[PDB]
Amino acid sequence: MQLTPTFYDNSCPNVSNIVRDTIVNELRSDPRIAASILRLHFEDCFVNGCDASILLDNTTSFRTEKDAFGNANSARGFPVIDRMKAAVESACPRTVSCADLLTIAAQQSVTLAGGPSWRVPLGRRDSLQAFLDLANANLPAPFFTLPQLKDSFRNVGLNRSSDLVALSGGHTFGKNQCRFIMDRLYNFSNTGLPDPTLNTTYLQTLRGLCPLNGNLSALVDFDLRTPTIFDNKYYVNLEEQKGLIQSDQELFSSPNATDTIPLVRSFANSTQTFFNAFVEAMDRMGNITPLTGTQGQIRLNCRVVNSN
Ligand code: HEM
Ligand SMILES: O=C(NO)c1ccccc1
Ligand SMILES: [Ca+2]
Ligand SMILES: [Ca+2]
Repeated sequence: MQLTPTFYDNSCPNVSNIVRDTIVNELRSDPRIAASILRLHFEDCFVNGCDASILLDNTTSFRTEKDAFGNANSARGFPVIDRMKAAVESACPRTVSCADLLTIAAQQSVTLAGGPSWRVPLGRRDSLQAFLDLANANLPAPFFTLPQLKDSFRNVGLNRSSDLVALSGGHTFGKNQCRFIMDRLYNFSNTGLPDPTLNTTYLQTLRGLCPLNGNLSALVDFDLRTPTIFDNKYYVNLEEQKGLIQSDQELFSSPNATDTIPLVRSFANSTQTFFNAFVEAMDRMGNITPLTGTQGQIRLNCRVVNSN
């Protein structure tokens, strides 16, 4: 069955607004919630498709993807998802899936943060289990080379250059832990020297935030220009060698960036072009092997599988 943005138009016409209201309220106390939620959707989609598998807690028949490298002590916003689900279950009992709810949340988070607005295709259902081993192998790492980032995306069906470059724009807001850039700052690639593609003046600033013996969990803004605004500032930074993580700067400085550089240049000088590409990439990502029809279920509680 094909996903459609009109899926809940009759069964729960107000799910969108309920989701938005929840985020709007949380934003007051947590300015970063919008970035965390968009990332939860991405982490979900890349492991067995967008089926809300990342939301499941540990059970005795399978381990949680929340423990996966990249997710453990990194992913967040779960109790917020719990709140959205409860509000929606009240208005529309057993109607909206966690997988679809997380998809709308990601979209509203982008819009609320100043990004484009669009109706995401819906109709996805929830998985009956989590896949930790798959997560540990399918999620791209910050130390990946351009070709490795490409293999990683092609692996789940996103075999276009615009997919990698456009979705990477998700790093236009949010934070990153010092621990993930330490090598770029003090000993890159076992050379005892910092990454040569890192702006030297910016390297000073970064070394100040992430001292060699400091707190590895200290957070740093992904986008030094507009840290919380969803815009194309992320691509401008790359052009100045100010991409925060290796996988970031590689889109512009890697010797394999022949096909990505033109897209960086383009997105950096046109918000409309970037937003179009982002919406198109997002919908494509939201379409990775989804459960539909009778497959999977509609979780009452996103943290656990329905007993029946
Ligand atoms: C190209 C491969 C990618 C790599 C290697 C990667 C790596 C990372 C890393 C290292 C962090 C920080 C983790 C932490 O400090 O706890 C992170 C955070 C984040 N990523 Fe990515 N990422 C990738 C793709 C994406 C995509 C496609 C999106 C989705 C649009 C995305 C959205 C985000 C957001 C918004 C955050 C910050 C979340 C928060 O502040 O809570 N990432 N990513
Ligand atoms: O966000 C990640 N993958 O999408 C990630 C983050 C840190 C380490 C490994 C992977
Ligand atoms: Ca999943
Ligand atoms: Ca920004």
